[PDB]
Amino acid sequence: HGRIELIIGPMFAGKTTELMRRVQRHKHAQRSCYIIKYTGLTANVSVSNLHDVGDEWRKYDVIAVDEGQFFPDVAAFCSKAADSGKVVIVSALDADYLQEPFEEICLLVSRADSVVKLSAVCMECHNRKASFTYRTVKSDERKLVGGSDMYMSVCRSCYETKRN
Amino acid sequence: HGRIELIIGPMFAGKTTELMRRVQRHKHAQRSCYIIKYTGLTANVSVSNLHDVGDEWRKYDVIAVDEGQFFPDVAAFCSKAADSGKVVIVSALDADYLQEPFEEICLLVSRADSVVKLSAVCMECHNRKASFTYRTVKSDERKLVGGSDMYMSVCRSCYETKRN
Amino acid sequence: HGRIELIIGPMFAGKTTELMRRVQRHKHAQRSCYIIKYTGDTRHDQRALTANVSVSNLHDVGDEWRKYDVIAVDEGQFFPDVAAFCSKAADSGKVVIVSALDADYLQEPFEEICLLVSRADSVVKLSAVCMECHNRKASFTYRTVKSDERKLVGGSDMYMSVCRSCYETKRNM
Amino acid sequence: HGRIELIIGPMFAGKTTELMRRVQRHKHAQRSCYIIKYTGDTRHDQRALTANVSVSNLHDVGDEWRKYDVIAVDEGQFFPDVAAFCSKAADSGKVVIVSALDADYLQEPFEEICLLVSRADSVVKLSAVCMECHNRKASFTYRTVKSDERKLVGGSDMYMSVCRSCYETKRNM
Ligand SMILES: Cc1cn([C@H]2C[C@H](O)[C@@H](CO)O2)c(=O)[nH]c1=O
Ligand SMILES: Cc1cn([C@H]2C[C@H](O)[C@@H](CO)O2)c(=O)[nH]c1=O
Ligand SMILES: Cc1cn([C@H]2C[C@H](O)[C@@H](CO)O2)c(=O)[nH]c1=O
Ligand SMILES: Cc1cn([C@H]2C[C@H](O)[C@@H](CO)O2)c(=O)[nH]c1=O
Ligand SMILES: [Zn+2]
Ligand SMILES: [Zn+2]
Ligand SMILES: [Zn+2]
Ligand SMILES: [Zn+2]
Repeated sequence: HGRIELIIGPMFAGKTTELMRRVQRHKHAQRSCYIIKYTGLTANVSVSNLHDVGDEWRKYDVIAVDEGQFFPDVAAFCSKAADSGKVVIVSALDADYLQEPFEEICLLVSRADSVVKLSAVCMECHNRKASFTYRTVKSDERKLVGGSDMYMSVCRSCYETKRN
Repeated sequence: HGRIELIIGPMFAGKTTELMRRVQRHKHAQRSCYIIKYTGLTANVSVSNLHDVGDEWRKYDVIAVDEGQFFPDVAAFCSKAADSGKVVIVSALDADYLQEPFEEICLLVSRADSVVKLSAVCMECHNRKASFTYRTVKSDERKLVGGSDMYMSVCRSCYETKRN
Repeated sequence: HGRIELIIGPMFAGKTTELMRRVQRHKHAQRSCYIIKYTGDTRHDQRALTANVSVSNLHDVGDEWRKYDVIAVDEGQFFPDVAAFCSKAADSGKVVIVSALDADYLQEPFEEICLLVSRADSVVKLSAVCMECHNRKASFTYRTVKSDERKLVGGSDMYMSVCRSCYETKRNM
Repeated sequence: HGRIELIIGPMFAGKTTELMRRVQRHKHAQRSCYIIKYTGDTRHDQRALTANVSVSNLHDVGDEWRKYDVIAVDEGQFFPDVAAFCSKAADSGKVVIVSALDADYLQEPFEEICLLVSRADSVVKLSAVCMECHNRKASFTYRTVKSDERKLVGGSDMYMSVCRSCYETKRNM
């Protein structure tokens, strides 16, 4: 019946591209896919609690959740949908800019049938796989929406070096 | 220094999306990428022999070749470029519609640092991973350019069943 | 230089075998490899093919780990300080390879292995085959004896790996 | 129902260990597993943990394979009829798992394993660690003794796995 697939890794690793790659595969076989985006055959939605999707997700074979770390109830949602027979596919950061985990994505790891962690390329040294996201601006808000001028994906030693 | 990464699998598996996912990762780290398409920071090209790229590829860190099975000299090209220090990334069909291999992509398998085979979803039964491409029109031309109205990706047993 | 590779999944998924596969690769290239096992864990021991030690926490290895290129930690969920140990060692240039359960018998995470996920360069989650229905990939471990101790050391005499629906079916009974 | 899983890569990459990891998973779910080895291949034998046989070609197994859920073929490149055997068995509903070299010591493909790639549901290529430089992933096998026999049975006494540039450097010498 149902399942949970989780795609994790730092920023700039292509997690969302991989999520969509997987959604597209299902669409070619005539499966209905519902894509849930965050904001503070097919159907799309931008939302801020998974509670706000209501029961719309039940009309679909495949449910995809992007930026899963922004949703506070994501693990319970995914479990409920997978228990109802859906293929659920989630892309999320596993770690925040302090290399500390998103507790809800932890729960997903433990509930997932598959977990892939993608890597990026180090934006500091340009020579190594990157597994970490470095926040290049001062802020102690955990959630801070932004791109390459506020964050960069780095290798282990560039992360240490830049922590000075 | 250099390497060869190969992405194989049947049609509708998202091989090209995965190739581009990888190219994008490199671009975020300021690496130059040259993309070579078939037709009968960045640069694109449509060509029919890899001979026709000349030595343009030497100006790039990363070389990507799409639809590799259409190029008759692809293995030697990839080896030459990887021996010169390039990251080479190739997407190709491993098997033709008769489940017979493309001999040049065989050579690549043996020369590659990494080989991933993606799956599609079965377009006949809609219930299983698909690893094969079934040609739905009569033709005994090996090369026959087309989409879902001429081909479908199928699972092992749907391929047998449809072979009647 | 250094890195953390994590292998997770339920019981019966071959996590230790994958660990030892990776160690052997390094050994062919003449790299020094140290395997750290948990002293309480009782289960051919492939882990006797290089330098190794049995401890109850990682503090008791002392600084012996510094003498190696590669450090492998088996049954990582048993060690209370595993994340920090791994990070210290990977910061000193070691290739650190850890096998661990990500989830306990209640599908609740081991918090220390959660930290490792976030610190790891590589994370693979292996599957088992459902030992109840025999027809599906299994991602969960089901405890088949009555005990509410979170830690309870054992094998197929006390646990089985199951698919998502077999885990539900068996919990309701 | 049936499938073909292929594990390729150079020597010292742990292909047989991965094969036996997969067999063990199936065994925990009580599935019948048969391991077919090559009679000429001399190299703890994990492959003695289920039903097994040593043959020179696959024809000599006869129909014994039909009694199993899972068939594993080790050193597939030695068998002249391996592709057809695998396809026959996978068409009868078996999970067939093959480990093999994809490339010989000259980086030239084993044609029969090429056919398997095209017939396989899953293909993984494992790497080794470069046994010359000790600093890079290795995807090639280098023969360290003089012999132009394509088939020459041996281990680290006759071969080493190497990265792309170490293979060039050593060929020029
Ligand atoms: C690493 C990190 C990223 N982000 C954001 C930046 C982007 O908008 C988004 C990454 O997709 O999440 C945070 O909010 N906090 C963090 O700690
Ligand atoms: C399976 C198969 C696909 N193709 C084509 C169809 C598409 O144009 C392309 C797949 O990208 O290759 C062939 O030319 N021959 C074949 O046997
Ligand atoms: C799933 C699970 C296993 N175990 C034990 C059984 C084994 O000895 C070890 C896993 O190999 O962990 C626990 O102690 N708690 C649990 O929740
Ligand atoms: C690379 C290579 C290995 N071998 C042998 C050595 C081993 O006995 C077996 C690989 O495990 O294959 C060959 O016979 N020819 C070759 O080209
Ligand atoms: Zn770096
Ligand atoms: Zn089908
Ligand atoms: Zn089950
Ligand atoms: Zn080397």
